[PDB]
Amino acid sequence: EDVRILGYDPLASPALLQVQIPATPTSLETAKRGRREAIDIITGKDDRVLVIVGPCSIHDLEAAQEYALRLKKLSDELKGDLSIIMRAYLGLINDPDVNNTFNINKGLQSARQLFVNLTNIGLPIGSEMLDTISPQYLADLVSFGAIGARTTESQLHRELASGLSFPVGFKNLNVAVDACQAAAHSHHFMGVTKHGVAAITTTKGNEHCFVILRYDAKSVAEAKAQLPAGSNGLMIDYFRNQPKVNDVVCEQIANGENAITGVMIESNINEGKYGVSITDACIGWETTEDVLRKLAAAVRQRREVN
Amino acid sequence: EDVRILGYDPLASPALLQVQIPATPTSLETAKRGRREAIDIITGKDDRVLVIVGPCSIHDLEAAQEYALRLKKLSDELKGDLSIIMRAYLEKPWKGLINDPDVNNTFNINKGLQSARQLFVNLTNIGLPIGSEMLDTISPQYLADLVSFGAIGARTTESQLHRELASGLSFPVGFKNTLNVAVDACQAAAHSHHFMGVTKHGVAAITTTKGNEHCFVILRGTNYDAKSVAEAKAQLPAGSNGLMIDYSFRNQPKVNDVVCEQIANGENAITGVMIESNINEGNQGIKYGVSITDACIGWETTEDVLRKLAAAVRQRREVNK
Repeated sequence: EDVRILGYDPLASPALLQVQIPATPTSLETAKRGRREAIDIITGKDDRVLVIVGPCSIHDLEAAQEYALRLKKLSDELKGDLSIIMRAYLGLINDPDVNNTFNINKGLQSARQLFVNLTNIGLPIGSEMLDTISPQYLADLVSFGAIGARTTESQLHRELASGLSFPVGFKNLNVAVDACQAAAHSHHFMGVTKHGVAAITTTKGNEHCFVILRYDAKSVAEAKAQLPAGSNGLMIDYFRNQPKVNDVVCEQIANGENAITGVMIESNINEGKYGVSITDACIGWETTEDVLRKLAAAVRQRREVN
Repeated sequence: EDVRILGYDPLASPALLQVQIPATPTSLETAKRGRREAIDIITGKDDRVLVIVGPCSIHDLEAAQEYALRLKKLSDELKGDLSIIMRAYLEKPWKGLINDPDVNNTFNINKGLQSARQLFVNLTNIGLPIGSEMLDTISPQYLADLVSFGAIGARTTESQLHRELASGLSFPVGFKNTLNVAVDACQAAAHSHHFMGVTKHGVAAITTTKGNEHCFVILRGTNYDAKSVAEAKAQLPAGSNGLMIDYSFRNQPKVNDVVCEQIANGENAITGVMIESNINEGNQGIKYGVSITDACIGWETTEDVLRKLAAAVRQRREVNK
């Protein structure tokens, strides 16, 4: 045993990291607001659209900060129509520098300082949950979670989602509806606690899971058919074909389509060195701005048909 | 904020369970040798077929002991041709023996862990190697000493956490399929990874793994016919291991005839097969020796499947001469 384990390195616990990099009272309030507002949208209490938007991944804290300032300025302008959460997708925990210098403790610390800095300016954040131990380190600052399409069918991720304190999306169709259904139940599994030791976790079940379609009226009505009683609304995942997607979705929204409650957009300062993604290609700020303005107007037109 | 965590209960650490339910010397030797024989077959040092066979899941220790006794006698007679490992699957994607060993809704995971480790010790103690589906990533810390073979289910092939787990496991791991996702998993598990994981004392740490050169692809579908198998060989990169065919219920014996006809005619790329088998055939809702999850063939059909496979392997040694 352990012939293929080189070794083990000490890891600060979540509790430890929360004392070292504590959240401000503004961060904490911003994360709680972003959850309430997402929950109101995806459960239909609220008629805005939730928009998850930002960089494919984060590699640079200042770049991230600047983006976060533009988006917060825009989010102020469009808040009658759109609830906005920044994708802060973390890559950074596993290797924060590079030259393959796998300094996970420095990675958790930066990841957490990043989340605290984002939410301190009143901008709620959303993340891909990949790992099942890392959310213990960051979850107090998150308002939204996505399970990637590689892991929608993974029992561990569905258990994880069940115990999360925020809405979680699952990417496609039957696997994603079976994921939401399984996340909604109580589960019992071996998990790591705040104090960094294994224990048996019992979860309550997450009634705020929803499907992410990764777009045309015919698809969406086929998607609505499959949806059990008790469903939340659909989210649409949108490099440069994202504005075309927007147009078709915007036209459903304006014409009365109430089952589309959210969208996701990969977007950075610049399109495709400062402010450009080192993973997937994203649209740049100015195309983001116009996608969003157009979404907002369509949400307005929608209050009108209703 | 913990609003959807009802709470936490205490969990015996792996180190503690290993002291309370120690492996015997025989147990430990049987696991070692199972790895060695698997390795030799999947890497083409040995011209036997690796056969992983047994129940879809185990819910009953005594029944599994009886099956194991029958398999192990059978394995003693066919061992010039087949190398046998018993499927001892304890986690199903009822979630199985660990999560709920009383199979009601009580979730006594500490009792599960103890029954699972007692199960594995009891099987390997008679000289019969075992193999299990690795779903949870903490549970292999409890049990890995006893294991000779590991499989990653088709739902978690593309999961990064499972490819990283596989990279650190001390035994060969199969990945389920189309093929690209299984090959990419094999390739990823071959590398060194760095992740947060749980140690033997039950604390989270940063694990660094070395990479696992003994990963291979399991074809599970029809995937098993000479044309599909040639299509799989042409996807396979330079350092590839051999292919394993999953027979999965009443059709298992027809799959076996087609695979056996390939083998006996000289197909050297089929090194293993996987067979869902129990004392008695079929399944039941939540009766002795009958599966409570997927339907299995019963012992009598299994003996005959494995006798026919053994003969195809003898016949293949003939062709390669």
